[PDB]
Amino acid sequence: RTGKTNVIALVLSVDEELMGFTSQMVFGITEVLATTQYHLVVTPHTHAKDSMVPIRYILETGSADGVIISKIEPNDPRVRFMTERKMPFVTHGRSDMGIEHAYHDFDNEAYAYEAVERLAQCGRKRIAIIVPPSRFAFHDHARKGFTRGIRDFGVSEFPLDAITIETPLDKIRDFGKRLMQSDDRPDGIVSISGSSTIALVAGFEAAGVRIGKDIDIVSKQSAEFLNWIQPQIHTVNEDIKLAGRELAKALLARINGAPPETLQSVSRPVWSSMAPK
Amino acid sequence: TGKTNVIALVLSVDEELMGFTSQMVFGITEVLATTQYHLVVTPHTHAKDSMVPIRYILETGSADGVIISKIEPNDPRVRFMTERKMPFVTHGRSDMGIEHAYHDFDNEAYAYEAVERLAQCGRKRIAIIVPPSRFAFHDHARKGFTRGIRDFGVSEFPLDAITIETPLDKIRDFGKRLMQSDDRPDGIVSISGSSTIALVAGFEAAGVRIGKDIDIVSKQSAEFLNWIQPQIHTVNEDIKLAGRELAKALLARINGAPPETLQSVSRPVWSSMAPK
Repeated sequence: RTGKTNVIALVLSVDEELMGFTSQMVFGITEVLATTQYHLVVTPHTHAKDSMVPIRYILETGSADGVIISKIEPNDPRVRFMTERKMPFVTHGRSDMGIEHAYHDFDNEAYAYEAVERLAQCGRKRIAIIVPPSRFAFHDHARKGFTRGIRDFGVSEFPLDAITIETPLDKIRDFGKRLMQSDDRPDGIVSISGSSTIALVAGFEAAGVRIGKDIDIVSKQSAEFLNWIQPQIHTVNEDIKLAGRELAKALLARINGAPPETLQSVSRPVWSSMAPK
Repeated sequence: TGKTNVIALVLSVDEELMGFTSQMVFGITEVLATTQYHLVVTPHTHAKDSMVPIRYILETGSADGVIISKIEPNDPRVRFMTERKMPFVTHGRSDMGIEHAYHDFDNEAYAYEAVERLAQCGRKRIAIIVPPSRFAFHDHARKGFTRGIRDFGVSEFPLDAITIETPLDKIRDFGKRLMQSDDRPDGIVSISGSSTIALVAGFEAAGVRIGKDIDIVSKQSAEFLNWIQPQIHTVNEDIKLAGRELAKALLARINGAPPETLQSVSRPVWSSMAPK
């Protein structure tokens, strides 16, 4: 098929986090598409090994006019493939491979940097971070921002490797409890996932630790939920709704031939108003 | 007409915070993955444009089958699509003499078993937070709760000020003022994981300790409530399974299977993270 399909393909890994609020992203897209003739098709894949499968399928069948992808690697084969094959696309996240494409992303570097600052201002001295799998680009951003922050704000890092934000929550909780039972424990935590934080706090409290007294937490969240039962968590909002709208706008313009360099945006960390000041 | 190989999932943008909607979506697509059908997600904003996507799909013939939710007992969409011979499945159940494919959660049994659990906890004055009265699962929950109050020898603490669709900040505000009264319930049945979160916030802001001064039973569409609040009595509604069942039924319906054979109701299961 080669004709105008009026289809936007949203490609999503089924492997998502608990508190991803994915549908808010979806509705951001469709809200924008509603003033157009485009339909949103949701196209899943299960894991890393079949990441390229839906991309190849879309281009083999020509079933979409544009593609939305996420979980971007710095050298992402999907970006490369769709660029070569002239398929309009937008990424939720950013690549680093010499390819100018439409994108929208959250500034995880600035978040991690400002997270350390916030913890330092709380008087905390030994800071740990829970990062994504190292293969995704926003791991590096977070890691980069965190590392700068440790140095710029005169504190030290409490080393941590046992878990990532994709570690199952039950095992995150188990880890968080054992951590606070040790004599060598951090007094500050930076989390790159609202889901992981939930599990961590659970493990912490199970160890007797009081959030905001014995340890402080800074966490991202893709919707406002962390402060309801845990008001002492320092929360940063990532606007997943806005992301969806921006992804749709950029892709529509790209389909209509706008230059990729003009279709790029990065949203900054904002402290949740329910977060302690 | 023609075969579109499209399934249209029609969703109200107006969803709850902890709906975990995408888990439902992935349930659908997991089933469709062994078929040639594509899933189109078709939103509408509110009640006033509920029929809009339904009419548009049938006007354009843009789908082979439709999935809808937020079912009323006398639902105009079910009526419309039945007459117009559009294959469809509901997430929820109608009550208008129309046999159609459906999958639903047994909200009546949940509310009933919720009251029982609270009574066994020694609680004597029980309040419930229900959805807007226009949706069918309101009536189910209301029915189960009412039977439960009578069968398990307790009384209802009246509540009308809020629903599960009331904004969370105002639920919190309400929950705080409630536990600050002198007339307060000692048990709560919630039909929404989202509302529970807000409620507990308001309760704790009033000094009340969950599990001592009051017990809560809540639905949740994913396992999340017990992580920071282990004392909430939690019932899992499997939204993932729901998605799979909706897709299976619709595929069979499209291929001409009788509606009466394409109906299922999932029962309440107590979350294993819930207190025993």
